[PDB]
Parts: sequence; C-alpha cells; structure tokens
Amino acid sequence: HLDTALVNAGRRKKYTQGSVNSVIQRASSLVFDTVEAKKHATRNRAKGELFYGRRGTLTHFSLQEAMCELEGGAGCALFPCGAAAVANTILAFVEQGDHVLMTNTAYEPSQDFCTKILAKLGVTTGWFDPLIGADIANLIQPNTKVVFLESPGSITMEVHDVPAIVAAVRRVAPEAIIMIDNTWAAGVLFKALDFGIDISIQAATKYLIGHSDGMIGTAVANARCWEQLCENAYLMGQMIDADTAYMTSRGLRTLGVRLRQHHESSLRVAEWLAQHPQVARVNHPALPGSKGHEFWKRDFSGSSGLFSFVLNKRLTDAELAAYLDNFSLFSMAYSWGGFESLILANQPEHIAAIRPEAEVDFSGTLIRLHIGLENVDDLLADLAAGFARIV
Amino acid sequence: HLDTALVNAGRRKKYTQGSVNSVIQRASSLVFDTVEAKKHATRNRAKGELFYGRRGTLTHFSLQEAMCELEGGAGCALFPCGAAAVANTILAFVEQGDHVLMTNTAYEPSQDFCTKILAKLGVTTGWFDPLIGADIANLIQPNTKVVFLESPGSITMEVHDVPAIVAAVRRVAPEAIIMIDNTWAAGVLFKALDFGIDISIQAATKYLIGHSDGMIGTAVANARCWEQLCENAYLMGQMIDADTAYMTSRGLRTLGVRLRQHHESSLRVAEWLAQHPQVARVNHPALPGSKGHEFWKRDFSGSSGLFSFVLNKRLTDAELAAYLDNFSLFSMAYSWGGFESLILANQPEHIAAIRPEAEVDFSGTLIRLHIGLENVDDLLADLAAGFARIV
Ligand SMILES: Cc1ncc(COP(=O)(O)O)c(CN[C@@H](CO)C(=O)O)c1O
Ligand SMILES: Cc1ncc(COP(=O)(O)O)c(CN[C@@H](CO)C(=O)O)c1O
Ligand SMILES: [Cl-]
Ligand SMILES: [Cl-]
Ligand SMILES: [Cl-]
Repeated sequence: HLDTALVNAGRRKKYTQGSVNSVIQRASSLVFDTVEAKKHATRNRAKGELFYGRRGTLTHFSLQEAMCELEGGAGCALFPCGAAAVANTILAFVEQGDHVLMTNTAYEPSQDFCTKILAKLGVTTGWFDPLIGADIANLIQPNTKVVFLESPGSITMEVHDVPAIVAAVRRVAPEAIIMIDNTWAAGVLFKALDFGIDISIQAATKYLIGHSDGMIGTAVANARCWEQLCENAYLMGQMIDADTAYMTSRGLRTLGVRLRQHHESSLRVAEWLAQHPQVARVNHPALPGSKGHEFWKRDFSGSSGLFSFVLNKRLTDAELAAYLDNFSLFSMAYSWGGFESLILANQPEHIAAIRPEAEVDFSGTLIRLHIGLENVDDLLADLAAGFARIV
Repeated sequence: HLDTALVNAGRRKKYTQGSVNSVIQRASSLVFDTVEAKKHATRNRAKGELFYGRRGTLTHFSLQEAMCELEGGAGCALFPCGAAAVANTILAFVEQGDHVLMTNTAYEPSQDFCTKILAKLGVTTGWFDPLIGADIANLIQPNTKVVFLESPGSITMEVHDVPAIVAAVRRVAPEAIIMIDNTWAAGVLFKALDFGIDISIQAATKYLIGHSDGMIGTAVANARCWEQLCENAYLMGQMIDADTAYMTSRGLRTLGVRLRQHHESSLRVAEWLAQHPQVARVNHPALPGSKGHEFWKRDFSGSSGLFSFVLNKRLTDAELAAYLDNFSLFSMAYSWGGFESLILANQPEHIAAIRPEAEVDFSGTLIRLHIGLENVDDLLADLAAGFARIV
C-alpha cells in the first residue's frame, strides 16, 4: 500500500483545485474577506486555516498532511534545511540547565550545534556509542531532557537497536523527548514514531526531493510533543518557501520506485566490494555483517543507496587525487539521495575527530558512496578503474 | 547503458556551473560585451551560443543536447506542448500543393491540424491503416512530401511495422520526410531515427515531465532535416520557457526507473484483463495477440503504461456514470505519463469518427487506462470494483 500512499498523500481537492498536484500558493499576506474570517483564521492559525505565510499556505498544508500520513504523526514542522530542522527541533525542547544525550555517530553539524550553540546557553551534551542498547539508562541524568538518535549513523552507517534504547529510556526518564534523524530511511523505511520515538527529523533535501536541487528539513511529532515543536520553531521564524514544499510533495510520488532501485543497486555494489582484495570493511546496513545489520533486517522495511567502505590503506593526498579526480561516473560533492552517484573520502583520523569520546576501529581511508540510478555495471566498472589507480 | 545516459545527458559544466542540474537562465535579452561578441553570437545563434531568448539560454541548450543524445539526432526543436510540436513540425516541411500521408490512428488534434489548418493552406492529407506496412507504397503520390507515423496509435494502440513502412516509402519517394509521434515510447523505448525516420516528435508533457505538471513538445531531427525544422519553427516563434526546459531535463533522470514500473504494472493489468469475462479485447502493445504486437516485440526495448481495452458490452449512459464516477484510485482526466493512474471511456462511434476513411472493429465501450506508480494490486482491486458496478 506504500506506493499507493506515496502517490496520493496530501493530494486533496482543497489543495489541488482540479490538478493532480497541489497548487503553488506564494504568499506572505493572506487576505481576510471579513472580520469574522480573520477571527476564525486567528483562532485556527496553527490548524490549517489560511492566516499568514509564515504559518503556511495551501501548498505547505498539503505537504504537512502528506508527511503526517506517511510518518504517522500529529504534525509536521518545516525548515529551510535538514540542519535547521535538527538544531531547531532540539532547541524547541531544551532550557538552561537541561542535558542532551546524542549518539556519537550523529551528523557533524548536529554535534556542532550542541557543542557551540547549546553549551553557551546552559545546555550540556553527552555521547553514546550507536550500539549501546539498553545500557543507555546508565548515561541518563535527572536533567536529561532530550535523547538524540541517528540510524544508520552518518558516514559509518551503524544501526541502533532502537527498541532496546527506547525501552531503556522509558524506564529511567519517561518524559524525555526521544528524537531521531531519520534521513537515511527517508522517514518511510523506518517508522520511527511506531517505535516510541517522539519526533522524526528529515533532511528532505535528500531522498524526498530526490534530485539534489532543493533544501528543506522536516520534523514530524507525535501528539505529545507537536504543540511545543510547532510553536517554538515558529518563534524562531522557521519555515520553507512554497515552491520547495511543492517540490517535496512532488518527490514523494516517485520515492518508492527510486528507493527500490537505490536498495538494489547499492547492495549489489557492496556485495562486490566485500569480496574485493583492496577493501578492508563494507558498511552497508543491508549487508550481512555490518554493524547493526541484524537490527536493520528486523526494524527497517528496506534500504536506501548510501553506504561506505574502508580501503586497505590510508591514501596520501596524492593517491586521493589520483583516485577521486578521475572517476567517469561518480562525482565528488556533499549531500546525497539524488539520481546521480556520488563519492566522498574521509580519512580515519578525520572520522575519529567527529566521534566524541570514542576512537575508530579502522586505519584505511573511508569512502562514502551514494549509489544513484545509473546502470550498476557501469558503476562497478568505474569503481574498478578507481581501484587500479591506487593499487 | 541507457540508465547511465538518462542520468548524464546534457549535464556538462558549461550548463551546470557546479551544480548537479543545469542552471535556470531566464532571459529574453542576452548581453553582448562587444561588437565582435555580437557578431560571433549572430553567426552561432542556432548552434548554442547565447544570442536571444527566443533561440534559447543555457537551460534550453542543455535539454537540447540531452534529447539529441538520447534520440540520436542532429538537433532538437522545442515547443509549448506536444500538439504545437506536431503542428509546427509538419508545417515546417509543407507548402501549397504538397500532400501528407498520415496514419488514421493519429492523435485527434494532429488530424484536425491537417484537415482544419493545412487544407485551407493548399496542403492535402491522405490516410492509411496502421498495419498497412509495405503496401503504403501504393498510397504515395507525386506530391507526397510528409509521411506521418504514430506507433502505438492513439487510444487503440496499433503498432506499425516501421521497417516495412520506411522501406516502402524510400523505394518510391526516397527524399520524403518521415515523421513519427514517439510519445508513447518517450523517445527511448523505440529509437525512431535508427529505423530511418527523419524526425521524432514527443509530447514531453507525458513521461519526460513525468508528473502531470508541465507541458512541452520536442522534435528531434536528423542532419538532413534539422536546419529546415529549426528555422521554420523559429519563424513561427516556437519555443519553451527555461523553467519547463529545466523540468524536462530533470524528468529524464528518473525516466528509466519510472518506465520499468509502468511496464511491469501495465503488463500485469493487461494480462489480468485479458482473462476477465467482462473484457472482449485488450489493446496493449506488449500483450500477445494485440495488433502489431510482433513489431513491438521486435522493434521496441520496452513498454510504457498507457493502453486500452474493450468491454464485453456497450455501456448505457447510466452504466458509464456508475463505472467511472466511483473509482477510488483511477482518476478521470486527459493526458498520461504521470505518476497517477487515469481512466477514460469512448463509445465505438466516437473512435470511428476519428478514424478517417475507416470503421472500427468493436462494438463494446472502450476504456483507456494509464497505469501509474500505485501498487498494482490496489489498482486491480479498483478495476474489479468497477466491473462489479456494471456486471
Ligand atoms: C543525516 C543527515 N542529517 C542532516 C543533514 C543536513 O541536511 P541539509 O538539508 O543538508 O541541511 C545531512 C546532510 N549531509 C550531507 C550534506 O550536508 C553530507 O554530505 O554529509 C545528513 O546526511
Ligand atoms: C500521442 C500524443 N501526441 C501528442 C499529444 C499532445 O501533447 P500536449 O503536450 O498535450 O499538447 C498527446 C496528448 N493527448 C492526451 C492529452 O490530451 C490524451 O489524453 O489523449 C498524445 O497522446
Ligand atoms: Cl481561541
Ligand atoms: Cl502567528
Ligand atoms: Cl534570430
């Protein structure tokens, strides 16, 4: 039913007005025909009545309805980008004196928001290994207000045992706000809110947009946390432009077909790489043997196309150029989740430096691949040519 | 390698300037820094130097390069929609006293262009059965200038034997302009120019855009016909806006994954319908027994999602409402090639009225389906519920 839901989510007649897709309603000013209409709009300004562009237009309402349906939430807040969704969703729930507990595999700018912004405002941050499971109850403190998950982890792809983590957290601090950056799953391959997580955050920038040409963040909350998220994000003025909301709705429609091809192609690549003499490790959650693969097999309904692997060596600056500069199909860039295949290198010491209170367990250069929609045999030929350049 | 080509076609740095996709260059005025720059631009105004917005900006040049690569042509003209591409491509090659030979299964607005616009301008049109094959030779007159193909045919979906038609035309009138409306194949399931056709026309509106929210026509010509196409369409002011050009290039990137799903689901539905006791006949190019199926299998590399079937009876007006008005997932609308599934009905005499000099061979009500990206079992249940309403 997912593919049918993707095609139809948010597409009601009040938003589409006769077309297949929602109209694009560009607005700051939204006009009240009468004082009664203005009173009604004011009362319902956070409940889907047209009131002011910072609250949304029809185009936003359609995307929000669609995200709430797909992720099973009570509300969806929208942000200029994925990093803004993370920073402002955390900020919405903390005050001077609180404590945040975050996986040490979190996206680096999410860590930096904690250590460079929150700290100067009286909020502290501790760290945990992605595979801590139930032992996380040990780290929970009497002022721990937020617990921040990200699964798979950034770059290294380790999957949480979320059931064990949530259960442990609910024993010790039931009213803690559990959050997850659910971007790798595109919010649909892992139903975060069905696991007891309070808020699922996405860089819709990635698979939801799907084409590397829009930036937008989303946060879908359960009924318990929606109103605080919505009103505190709004006090920071957080919103997205109507056209980008439209393009996010539009990306949903092909998300199923795309993800199935990303899953298929990338698992094939990773199977070939795990057999490869020049490869030390392969970190693909759908690959038997990867850190947390068993949780992935159990808790996820599929895979996307982003993973990583470790070379037999820490490439020099000169080897890195010979390797990366001369691919024919993979491109060097940040971001991911689009139609084209990407390649990025992180040296083991660089990873270690973004793993607070941990070290790394590999010494080769770590290559992160986004596997796009190209023919997978073409892409293997490109990686093979890459290996020949550094042998 | 098609999937790799779809991902990469037209995406060169002079257009993308560092992003994944081409920039969107919106312009009428294009600035000449010097008289010499203006002279150079004038000389190359049809060859991809910036000259004037009506000739195109970087965004158009990128799409044009993509289409020439994917369809194997020398140039690609752009139009406001498919119907404009058809009308203006035919018009570009005719003059008073010329004769056009068009398949009697052509899209109805294409026929009306011939009978209502060309006729009063001194250009006659004759008609042929789509399975005529080599016998088209006998219809070629001394003044026949254009032979217009459409395979599969509109609504009824008959597939031409293009090799036999092209060989027969080239025996009698080697210099005739052979055109095809290649929309059903999205220009990539049937490589028209490789079969000796001179110009491949598409409503990029359909599968190239892919989301039912842009209109655009394209015409890719071989080297023999390109300059005449280019300059006579320009004399009629035909262009597309830069944003829709961008959206067409963008659609190309997912065309492969989308078409494979349309193929799989539409063939499933067609095979199910062919077994159904309320179905007299299924018109799907990929279904055994359909008209021209053998040519589809030999000459195409796949199928899209549009096809039709004939019911075992002629629906009354009351039955038509009962059937059509109460679908849950199929929607009634014109166009096709999007993510959502569509349904339309025609009575046999309506089709007969748009089959010039021919009758139809069925008497039941005809249903045209577009199979979108929804789960095919959901779509089958929607069709079954419809059959129950008219049984
Ligand atoms: C898991 C994850 N979460 C957030 C973000 C940031 O989203 P933006 O919309 O880019 O602000 C990312 C993005 N990471 C990309 C590019 O920043 C990367 O290459 O690491 C993300 O992966
Ligand atoms: C085969 C074929 N060729 C051209 C067109 C016209 O394209 P536009 O971009 O709509 O001008 C079509 C479109 N016919 C659709 C939409 O009316 C239909 O419902 O039959 C076409 O099929
Ligand atoms: Cl109130
Ligand atoms: Cl307000
Ligand atoms: Cl000119």
